Amino acid sequence: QTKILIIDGDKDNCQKLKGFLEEKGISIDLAYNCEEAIGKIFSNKYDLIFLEIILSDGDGWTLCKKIRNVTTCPIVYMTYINEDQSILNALNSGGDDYLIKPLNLEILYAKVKAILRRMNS
Repeated sequence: QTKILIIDGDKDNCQKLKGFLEEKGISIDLAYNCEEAIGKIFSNKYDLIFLEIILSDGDGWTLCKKIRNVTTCPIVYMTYINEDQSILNALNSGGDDYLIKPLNLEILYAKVKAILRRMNS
């Protein structure tokens, strides 16, 4: 069973995001900040990780680099920040894709499927 981790301080997003992917057969873990995230990372293996840029205890660029010290699992940023410099940074820190909020759950799940497809097939 696919397992995805969502790292966001916005619990409303975490909740909608969880419920929706949970409906697609995916088991979902949450994390409201870096610290909480590293724990989940040390404790589980994920197929995909959604990561916000701004967190109450650090940023997504740094956390990305840190996650890569443990896993090369696909990482997808979620954020209202839509600027070229932020994206080039997210992608170079070990990131794969970068989605803009408010998230379009449909295109999201298409990406999710495209990524696992590649990952498995």
